[PDB]
Amino acid sequence: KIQLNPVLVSTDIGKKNVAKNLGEGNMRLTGKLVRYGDNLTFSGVANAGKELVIDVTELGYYTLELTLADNENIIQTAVVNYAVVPEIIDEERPLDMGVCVHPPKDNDYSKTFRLIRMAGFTRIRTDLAWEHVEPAKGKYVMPEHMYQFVSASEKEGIKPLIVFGYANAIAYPNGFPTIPFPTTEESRLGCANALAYAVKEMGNRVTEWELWNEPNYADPVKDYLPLLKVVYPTVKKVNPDITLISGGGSGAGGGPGGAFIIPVLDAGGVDFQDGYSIHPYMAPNTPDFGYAGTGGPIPAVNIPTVWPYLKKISEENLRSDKKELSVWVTEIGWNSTTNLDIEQAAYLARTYLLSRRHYMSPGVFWYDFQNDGDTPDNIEHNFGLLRSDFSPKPSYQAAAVVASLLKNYTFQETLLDGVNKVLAFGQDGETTFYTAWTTKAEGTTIRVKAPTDVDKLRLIDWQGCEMPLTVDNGYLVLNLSILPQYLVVK
Repeated sequence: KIQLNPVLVSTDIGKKNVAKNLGEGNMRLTGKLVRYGDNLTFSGVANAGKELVIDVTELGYYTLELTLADNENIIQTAVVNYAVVPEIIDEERPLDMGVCVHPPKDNDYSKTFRLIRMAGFTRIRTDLAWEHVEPAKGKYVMPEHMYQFVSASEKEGIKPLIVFGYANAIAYPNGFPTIPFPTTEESRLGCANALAYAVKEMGNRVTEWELWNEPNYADPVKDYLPLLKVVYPTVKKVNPDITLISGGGSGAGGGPGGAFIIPVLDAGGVDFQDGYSIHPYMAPNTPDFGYAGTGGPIPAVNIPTVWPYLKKISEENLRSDKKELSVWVTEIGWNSTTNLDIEQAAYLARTYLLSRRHYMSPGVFWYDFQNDGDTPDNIEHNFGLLRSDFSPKPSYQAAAVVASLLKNYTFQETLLDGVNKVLAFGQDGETTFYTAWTTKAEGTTIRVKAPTDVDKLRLIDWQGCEMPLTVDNGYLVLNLSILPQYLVVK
């Protein structure tokens, strides 16, 4: 047998314990780590019973080719991926990077959250069923998976966000006459007190609570706002410090044109939330240009249009106490069924780079962390950063690298816009890095005038791999791809 390391991700360069030889006698286990793009290869050998360790001198997303053999008789082979990612300091992780996390299949929360940590995320989103919290009318319980999620988040320094909902027909069988959403006075009260119990129990271990996941069936004004008017005061009395989040990514296209919030504001409902959420899926299109929507306040549904548009709405339609409603991007993602793996990676990095550029949301949550299954032509089984066997996809590498560069730097300047992008980010007025990419699939070359001195610049690609600079008479010659590259200062 060939025993793979359960963790196929490792921070920094160095010795990587990828696998173990479980053979006998003269069976040698050879391993090759081959980097994406340029095929930088690292080799190692392990005899029967020994650990296979390979010296990795550069960062990258690697293909791991394993071969067990006696002399010239190939007994067993294996192929997986291995992500050698940059190490990120705890306090320097992006506070706006989140990821949607379903329960692990192997029930190993520490392993999954170690993998979430090395991707650079500081937030996670997961479900909580009303059904599971209130199994009978008026009687409450906190499910085991909730304690597992929250404690595992605290060990890795992650703020969990919890989406509460789905219909509890067992407790309140008369509560859902028209739709799977509480429309009776009794069931609204039951929902409010059920969430209020959950908020009390967790306290400030969970400061972000999202009311219902994608209530498209529920009308904003006639169905949702009545429920919200009971839930908001019931929950905030129990814990004033939380952010109660409405919408649940409901409305046309998941709400990027304001399909949930605008009806609620026009009906005088602004005070009954601390914020709302959107699910602005643009797949399979780029986050740069997105798609032409039917909801007509905005030219196209993309990050550069949607982010400033919803910022304006929140700025111009304040609460009674003049607090601004926060906008939470509780799901956004692309899948490997309708995009290439490398497109998914490129669009992940571009989402967070463009999100920070037009900074407005305190939490942009990638859907989702792990592939929900193995079926290639099922889109819902291919949104992951990891595969079902915990093997990292290229999007994992892109997340770790983009997290390590972004940190909590604020947007400085647009050097170039349109088909090609060159953007500057930084700290307290000084630029710390530049990012550059092209929307053109085939790639392009551009010449950017050296904004800092050449000896004060390092060029990093999407992967963490360092490249030399090409200087043509005071201009940096950049070979742009869909995958962003980065020019770091000092």
